[PDB]
Parts: sequence; C-alpha cells; structure tokens
Amino acid sequence: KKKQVGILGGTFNPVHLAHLVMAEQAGRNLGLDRVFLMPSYQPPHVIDAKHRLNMLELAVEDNPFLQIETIELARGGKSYTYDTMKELTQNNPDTDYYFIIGGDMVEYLPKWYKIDELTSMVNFVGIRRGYTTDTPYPVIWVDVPEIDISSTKIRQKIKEGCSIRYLVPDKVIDYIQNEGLYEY
Amino acid sequence: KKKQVGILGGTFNPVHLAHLVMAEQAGRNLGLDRVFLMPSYQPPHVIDAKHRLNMLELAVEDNPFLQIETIELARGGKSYTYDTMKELTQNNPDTDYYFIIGGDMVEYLPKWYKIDELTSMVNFVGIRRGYTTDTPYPVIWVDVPEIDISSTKIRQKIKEGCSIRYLVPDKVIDYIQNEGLYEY
Ligand SMILES: O=P([O-])(O)O
Ligand SMILES: O=P([O-])(O)O
Repeated sequence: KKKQVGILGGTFNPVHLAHLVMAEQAGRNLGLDRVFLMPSYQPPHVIDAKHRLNMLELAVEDNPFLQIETIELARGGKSYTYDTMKELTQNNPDTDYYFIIGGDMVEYLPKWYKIDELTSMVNFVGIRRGYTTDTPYPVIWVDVPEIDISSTKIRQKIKEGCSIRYLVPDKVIDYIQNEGLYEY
Repeated sequence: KKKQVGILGGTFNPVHLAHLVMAEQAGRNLGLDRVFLMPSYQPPHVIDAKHRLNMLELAVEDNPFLQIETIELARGGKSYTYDTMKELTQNNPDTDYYFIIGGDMVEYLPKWYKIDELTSMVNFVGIRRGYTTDTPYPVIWVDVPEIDISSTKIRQKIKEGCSIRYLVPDKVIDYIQNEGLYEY
C-alpha cells in the first residue's frame, strides 16, 4: 500500500561515486523501493543549477532504482529540510520517507530547524561508521562501505589538473571536461 | 630513458572499485607511466585463475594507464614477492618499479621474505591513512581517498544476494552473474 522511499541530500557539486554507493547501499540493504538524490539550492555566490542536474541525470541514467528529486532546486531560495519534507509528504501522503544522513552528521541533528516536527515526519537513517552510533534521536542505521570522497575535493583535484577517474562517473567527467566546469 | 611503473598486488577475487581507485590515484598522483595489477597465485583449496583474469581484463579495458601483470599466475605455485620482483627487474632492467601497498600493511614489512634485498630492488609506495606514517622503512607516500571495499566482503554480499552495484564495475558484475561465480 505505502511506498518506502529513501532521500539523500547534498550539494552534488559534482555528483561522485560516494553519492551513488551511499544511495544504492542504504536503499537496497533496507529493502526500500527507491532512493532519490535531492540537490540543495545554492545561491549565486559572487556554477549553475542546470549543470549540477545534468550531471546528476547522467549519473543515475542506467539505474531505475536511483532518481532525482528537484523540489529544492525549483524553489529559488534556501530551504529548511522541514519545509521540503512537509511539502513532499503533503504531495505523497502514501509514502514513508527515509531520510539518509551520514554517521558523521547525526551529532548536529538538534541544530535542525523544527527537528522535532521533522522526526515525526520522516524516518531518519544513519550510515554507520568510527563514531559508535548510540544516538538519543530516533535513527535506524544501515551499513555502507565508507567512501571518503567529497565534492570539494573533486573540484580542487579538477582545479589542480589531478585525475578524478573512478572517483566520478565516466559520463560526468566527460560532461565536466566538455563544458569547462570547475576549471578555475 | 628509464620508465616508472607502479605495481599493485592482490587476490583480485574479484576486482572491485577499491583496486582501480588505488591504482589510478597512486600512479597518476606520483606521475608514474603506468600501474600494473598483479594477481597472486591461489591454490586449489578444496574459483579459477581464468575467471579472475577475465574479470581483471574487463575492468581496465577502457584505460590504457592500468594493465595486467600475470607473472605470478603463470608460475603455478605460491611466490615470494622478492622472487617475482627479481625476475621482473631482470626482465626489464630499464624500469624503476614502484610497489604500492596500503598504509595498513607497512607494519608487516619486516615479515617479508628477503625484505632487505627487496627494498633495494623496488621503490615502496604507501597509501596514507589513520596510522600516522613514520615508518623506518624506505617508503614514499601518496594520498588516495580511502575506499573500504575488500574482495571478501564482495563475495559474501554476492553469497547473500546483496547489491554490489558501484562497488564492482558493471562489466565485472555482469561477468559474475552470467558465469555463476561466488553464488555458493
Ligand atoms: O554534495 P555533498 O554535500 O554531499 O558534498
Ligand atoms: O584482492 P585483495 O587482496 O586486495 O583483497
């Protein structure tokens, strides 16, 4: 009757193999029906929203099990996760949402806006690591091999002309190089 | 005049994304001319040597920079690394070999057969991690994002019907499934 859907949030600037492993392992190990990669809005701070989404589409293109949730992108401003999750549950009242975060983030949970309303609204899912676990917050946990790739390391490897093969999907690399992204 | 060639050793049972990232990052970050993946001989202990090599070929197929060193496979018995490295340097007296090992292995270096003859014979390359580094052994170090994938975890995920997507290359997964490997 009700669907089980994971949500993985991030800047995805760019998407890299750590996002895919995290999203596929979390969702498949728990038995979820799908995982959505949910890019956050980033203000002109002076790439583009289209390039991040293009890259994210190329990345999950051959995988019916991973998909793109664009609601935060479409809002044209910063969002609190409560407001995002309030509208998505209102849109999909038949969905149990599983909101996936890394073991290294469960500490800052009390610093989330309306974190209390939010935990009643979604199922929080932690990625085990070394932190122990043992959180007073209603988190369930799942094992993911840890992949120490972040999108800020990818951009400066690119900025410095270092290899990113295997760290970032072949198509995504290809899009980056053929669009001049992150060069400077 | 002389070539710089990395060597990465392992069972590769099966090859998985941790091998590729390790071999590409080590070799490219140091500026080496190539890295060789060097599968060790495994005795009938009662898969096959052909399946491990087939998988390894499929894995580096689209990458001129990573290649397969089969000398240990062809010997039909266990080898000490000194004997391997003695014959390969005799074969290729124009090559400076860089023998890549993980930061987590540098401890057991004194337990290698003729480790002394061997350090004079190759350049040892460690993958930084958390161990500090600081080894009395003549190791140079290079940074690789850590990828906590091992081939024994892959086989039991397979044995237990768990997802290995993104952990193991698409072609390799495909070979495994279409050859009945690691099922039981
Ligand atoms: O895109 P990030 O926030 O997961 O690095
Ligand atoms: O193949 P392994 O020895 O690197 O796990």
